[PDB]
Amino acid sequence: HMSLNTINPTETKAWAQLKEHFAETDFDLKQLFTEDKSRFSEFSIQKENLLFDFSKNLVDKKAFQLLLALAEECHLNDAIEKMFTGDLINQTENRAVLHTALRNFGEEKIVVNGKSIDEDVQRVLNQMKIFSEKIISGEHKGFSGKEITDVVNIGIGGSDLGPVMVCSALKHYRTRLNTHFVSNVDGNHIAEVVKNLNPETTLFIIASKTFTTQETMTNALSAKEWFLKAGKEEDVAKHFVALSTNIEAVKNFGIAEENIFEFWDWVGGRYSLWSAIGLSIVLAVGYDNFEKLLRGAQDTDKHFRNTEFKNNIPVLMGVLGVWYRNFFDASSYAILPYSQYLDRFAAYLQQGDMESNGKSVDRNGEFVDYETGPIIWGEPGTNGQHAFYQLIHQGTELIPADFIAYAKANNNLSDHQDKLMSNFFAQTEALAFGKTKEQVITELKASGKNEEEIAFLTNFKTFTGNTPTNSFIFEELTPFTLGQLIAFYEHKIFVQGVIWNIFSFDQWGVELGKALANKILPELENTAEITSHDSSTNGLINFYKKHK
Ligand SMILES: O=P(O)(O)OC[C@H]1O[C@H](O)[C@H](O)[C@@H](O)[C@@H]1O
Repeated sequence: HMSLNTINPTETKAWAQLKEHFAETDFDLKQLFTEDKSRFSEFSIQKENLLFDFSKNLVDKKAFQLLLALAEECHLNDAIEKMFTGDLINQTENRAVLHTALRNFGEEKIVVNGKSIDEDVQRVLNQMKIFSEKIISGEHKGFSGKEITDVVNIGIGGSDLGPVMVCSALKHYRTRLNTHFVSNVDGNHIAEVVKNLNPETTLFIIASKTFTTQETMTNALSAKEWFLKAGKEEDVAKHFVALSTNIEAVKNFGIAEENIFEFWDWVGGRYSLWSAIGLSIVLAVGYDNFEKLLRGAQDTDKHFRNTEFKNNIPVLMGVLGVWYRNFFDASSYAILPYSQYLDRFAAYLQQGDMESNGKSVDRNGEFVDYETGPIIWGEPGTNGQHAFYQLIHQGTELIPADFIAYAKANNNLSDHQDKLMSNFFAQTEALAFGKTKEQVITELKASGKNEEEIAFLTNFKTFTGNTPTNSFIFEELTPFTLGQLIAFYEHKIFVQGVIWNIFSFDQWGVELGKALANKILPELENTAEITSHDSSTNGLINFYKKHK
């Protein structure tokens, strides 16, 4: 069952010479730079208002061209077109993978089961546009005749993370509407969210692709019950909308068909904010800004699709991460956005990347014996510098990172941006080159320490450097540039998926937790000593019954 080609990466001629080049070459950033005054010019891409500098990576020309060779030898070009043109590359679920079509604005006709999809895509977009104008303008009144003031999106993972992150990121572009985000099945979540809300002016969005997810549906029914303390059941259709592929199950909720915002099974959850799932974003910043978001993604789309690999930003991002993950044995990749607007960006890439490539079986049905998806993590700068950058600078862990920044602040205050930016430049410079023993002894003598102090202290103040980083400079955080930046990583994950020879678009690994939880749920509701599992699950459960 093959669509995408199934070339095992550890078998290519490129992987061989990469294994050989790594084995016989020290990659010392300070060296690579001292040897070559043009290193930055050679190892960066300046696409219009965007600088992607990959020169602080642990690569020389040879490793660089060999990693390009590997993507070519894994037939990456073939894979790109299979995705964009709608081949059923999600083979285990027999699905196409067409989040790119969600933002192509009808410039391409993609056919799925003999059906052009762009009519469908633009219909829902225009549907989100007309709906949202009526909420924002205040033409769409709640049941007592008041304007909606508050929008509560309800969903989990793919139905939560993207709307959260984007709305958080584009807070400068906000409408009048307040947005709120219920996700956890923990009832304290919706309880705290609605606590100061008014059901006369609150609009609920039930985002669930399947519309069967336990967390979402429980939150939906709590939102309904909460709403029904003030409203009538015939009023549900005025305050509840749904974003799903499951129009039948939605309609049973009391949500009107007209307010079902459809998307499709070739839109993965973690790639869905571009679709109907983006509606909370539509209401949060208006549709014009949402189109600007989809346009930024399409520009990355076009760039990834047509640009030769040496100049292809997501391809470089992808092959560089394979380098660190499989050759430098690095288990993690840090995501360090120097902007408080990107406070939920690392969290979003956690699902997009790790749920996509957290696999250990190849497209052939075979267990892999090489590492696949890494651990994605981070916090914004400069905040991270005061949490975990100590470990990056001086721990035992090799942690490659992406440092993401903007030349311009949407809110420019005194010297804030230049100070922010001064850290952005310094931390990748410090991570790359460190500070040597002689550099340390010099600062210590100048500090007036006696040789005994100097002796004891030198190693604790040394930085061996040699942490690799990518640096992104966009000009300004807008919907467009955010659309670019998200789609860069989307295509990073695709690239790495193609090379690693896995399926980036299924998620069979969630099923066992779901099943075991369905067995335990009724067990917690009765009053019996539970003995049906292992001794730990038995103990945890019975302890909970005595203290619930
Ligand atoms: O959108 P839903 O159908 O409610 O699914 C929400 C999430 O749950 C799934 O089990 C997976 O964890 C994600 O791929 C998905 O985004």
